[PDB]
Amino acid sequence: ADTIVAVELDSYPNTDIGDPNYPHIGIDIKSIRSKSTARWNMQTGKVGTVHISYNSVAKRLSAVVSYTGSSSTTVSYDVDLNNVLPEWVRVGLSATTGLYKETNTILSWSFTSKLKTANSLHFTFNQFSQNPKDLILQGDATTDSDGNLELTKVSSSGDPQGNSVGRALFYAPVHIWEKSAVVASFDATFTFLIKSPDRDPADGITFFIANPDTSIPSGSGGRLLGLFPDAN
Amino acid sequence: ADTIVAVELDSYPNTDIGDPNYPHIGIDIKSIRSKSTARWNMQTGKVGTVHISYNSVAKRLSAVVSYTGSSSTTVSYDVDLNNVLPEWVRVGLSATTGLYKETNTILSWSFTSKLKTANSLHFTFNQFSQNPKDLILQGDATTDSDGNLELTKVSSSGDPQGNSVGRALFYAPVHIWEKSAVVASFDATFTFLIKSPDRDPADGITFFIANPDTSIPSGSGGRLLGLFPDAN
Amino acid sequence: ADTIVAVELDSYPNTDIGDPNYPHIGIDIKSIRSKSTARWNMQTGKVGTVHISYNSVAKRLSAVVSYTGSSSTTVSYDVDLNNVLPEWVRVGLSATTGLYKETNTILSWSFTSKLKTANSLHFTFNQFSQNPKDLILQGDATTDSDGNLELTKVSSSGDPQGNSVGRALFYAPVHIWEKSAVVASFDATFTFLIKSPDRDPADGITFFIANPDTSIPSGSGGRLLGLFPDAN
Amino acid sequence: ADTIVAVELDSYPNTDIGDPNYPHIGIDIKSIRSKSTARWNMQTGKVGTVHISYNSVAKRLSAVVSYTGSSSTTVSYDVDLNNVLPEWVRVGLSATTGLYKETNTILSWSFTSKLKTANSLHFTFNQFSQNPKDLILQGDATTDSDGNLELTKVSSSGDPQGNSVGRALFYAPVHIWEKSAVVASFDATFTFLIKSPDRDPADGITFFIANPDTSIPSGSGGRLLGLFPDAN
Ligand SMILES: [Ca+2]
Ligand SMILES: [Ca+2]
Ligand SMILES: [Ca+2]
Ligand SMILES: [Ca+2]
Ligand SMILES: [Mn+2]
Ligand SMILES: [Mn+2]
Ligand SMILES: [Mn+2]
Ligand SMILES: [Mn+2]
Repeated sequence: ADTIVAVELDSYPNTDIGDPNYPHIGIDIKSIRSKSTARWNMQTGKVGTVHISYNSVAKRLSAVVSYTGSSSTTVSYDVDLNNVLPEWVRVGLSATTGLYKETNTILSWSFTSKLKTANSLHFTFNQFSQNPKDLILQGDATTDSDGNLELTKVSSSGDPQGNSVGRALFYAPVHIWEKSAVVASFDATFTFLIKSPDRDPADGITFFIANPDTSIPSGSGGRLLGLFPDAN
Repeated sequence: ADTIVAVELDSYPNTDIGDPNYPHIGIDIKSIRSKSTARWNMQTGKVGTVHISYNSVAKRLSAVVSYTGSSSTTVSYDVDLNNVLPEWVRVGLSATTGLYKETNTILSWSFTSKLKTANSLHFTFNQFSQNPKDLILQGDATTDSDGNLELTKVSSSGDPQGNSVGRALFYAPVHIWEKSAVVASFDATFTFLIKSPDRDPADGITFFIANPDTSIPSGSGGRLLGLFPDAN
Repeated sequence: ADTIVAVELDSYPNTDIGDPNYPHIGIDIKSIRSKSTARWNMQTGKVGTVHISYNSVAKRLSAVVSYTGSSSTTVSYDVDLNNVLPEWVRVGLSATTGLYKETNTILSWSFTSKLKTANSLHFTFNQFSQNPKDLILQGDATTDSDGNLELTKVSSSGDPQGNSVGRALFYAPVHIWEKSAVVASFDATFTFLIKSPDRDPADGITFFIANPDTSIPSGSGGRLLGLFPDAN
Repeated sequence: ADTIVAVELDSYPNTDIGDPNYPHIGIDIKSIRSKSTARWNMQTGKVGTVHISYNSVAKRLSAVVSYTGSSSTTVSYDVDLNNVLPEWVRVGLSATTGLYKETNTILSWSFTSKLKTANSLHFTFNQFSQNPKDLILQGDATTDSDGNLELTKVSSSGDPQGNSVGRALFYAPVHIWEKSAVVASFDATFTFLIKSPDRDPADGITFFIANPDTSIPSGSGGRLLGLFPDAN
């Protein structure tokens, strides 16, 4: 299958597949069952920001999610990503809706990769354009007239549709390690707007890192965040 | 055909196609016949650096080439690149050898694009890896065991071959304008090592900007720098 | 006196000192009497953005001012700033009110300087803190509880006071040229919020570059933008 | 006294003050007695590179030192620097010689600080100029005709002098935390050239972070790296 590293913002607790019993952020290493989680005071209708970082000396993947005027949620996991991921990857965003639903609106996304053997890649998208040729849009992901990326289906009136799955991948492969590297790092930031008519919105949004040829696995909708074919 | 904007470092004067009678740098707008040139005191066997910039408010494309301990050469051309190039492009490097020849060794290459509607793309390659998945290598272009990019053919003993043509394009398309942009800019830097057994090395090296689907035109070897199918 | 290069956003036309008869942006080289102006459709109560750039090869200082949903204003002036400014400078923002007045609220400010002999300096302030130790606040300039920089006096109810003058300078000197430079460039961005009770707000806001020891000249209030001791 | 966080490159083992019995790199938190060390295969006469990073979510300060063709040395220490350092700091480099000596030549230094409440500061010095107005040079630190920073005394023939102490601080204070920060990070890189006539060169080189008003403590020469007044 694919090889996935993800930071999930998991709005829907699926205790049946190992979620804790609250919305949470999680570090996912080759499984939906997060290796580390933290409770997330999800706020619908408010714009949130997520920052993710890692460097290969610290071997600590971390993420922080916050909204204006609120406490941040943090999560960290000790991991050498070179033992998990291939040396060339694609970076992406994923989101899913299920029976319950939510918008998974990305307003901005930026990413920096460094590889000192200092090789680097940086992109920053604040306005997504109507046909973004440096993104590979998969499933239901589209950009809208407001210049936002809609990971999952929303109606023209701005209402989220159920059972949607969408991903956006930066077009260029990212070099995250190599045999002569002294140190590799990456940082990602996105802002996101989750709105929902539902008391329990579902399912979540991720930033992820995959084999470059990654595509939405069959059976990966809802709780699997468009990342994993099963909940192992 | 393709649409090309290039900064050439033209080592070989081909007065028959409008070159001035000396090595020169040039700004090429949809033609090998540079819209502006400056005389270049080409130094073989020394590492040189080229910096190219443009922003859409100034509407002035410029370049500077220097070596340590030497005078720099500068060239500028007033041009609104949105009247020349499509809004999505690829950026690349090209080089050619002819009957006379030279290495067209790139040691480092970096590029930054900005589009404020602040969207950006930045890459920097200081060590080119043995299979660079974020470059599209065309013609004879390869990376070598020293972690350099060889635009044109060199033997294992490091001797340049004649009648070579090679290009390297950054894999991701670059968004250089759009209908809602307030200002777009880009900057590129490369370092290069031209060595030659010849008293008149040929042919030259370029940084270029093209339609994303660009490929080496038929008939584009030698003086045409792997950019143009003819010398119109 | 000081040596000043500025981009003015001049809201108040003072035809008596050479202003054109409308709000305008201007490039000021050692004089309030702009070397180049463009008409500015000033919009009070809307957040605007200014981008300024220059590089030493192009020798073209330019600026663009825009608001969301509106046309941008651009201005350019051909100038070699090394013939104007010393090699070490400070960068700053200035603003003034007169009998008529306006807020000169800066919400964000960023600046990048490059000097390839690639030496660089970059700062970005999105939230100004209550005591910003990397700024030299002069005259009435203060930061407020919203994390904005108030160049000129505003009451706690948010009303602009008249006859105010304030400047904010980045604490560290900036190296903009030197004897061995091949190319020097800089870019600045700020966002600003000008609100006014007045049908003709006054006086304006600038980004400026000065001798490092610059201070508000005596007699520099109002139309002189806290930059110049007179209108020569 | 001062408050110091440092990454030391400690060439001289002073087992009497807690050094391990080999050259080593170390993370120093308010004491010369490193909280974490790693053995360093110091190579004199070869240019080395050090990268240091930290972010406040991971709470892990790390460093890596390498030379071309050699193994890197890494060291990490878990620490929340906001519990150690004040919110405003200066960043600097220090080096000392003793009875035994070494050059402490810095060829390049760069630093990036981020504070997302995304405020940032970045500098990069590849060529140090003859009078660097954005550095505060303390003790014997000077820049030389090659455009390098000599932290400790070297003769015009390039021979290191003994019992030297010098530091270079970036002129502007750096904001590393504040009450509303969601995440703060920093990265530093320097390259360095340690040459010595001695079989056991002394004493070492550091990157450090201090209260902004930091100055070379009395009694801080040699093993104390110009950082600490004693070896507690
Ligand atoms: Ca879930
Ligand atoms: Ca030619
Ligand atoms: Ca005026
Ligand atoms: Ca020691
Ligand atoms: Mn989960
Ligand atoms: Mn030519
Ligand atoms: Mn004016
Ligand atoms: Mn030690």
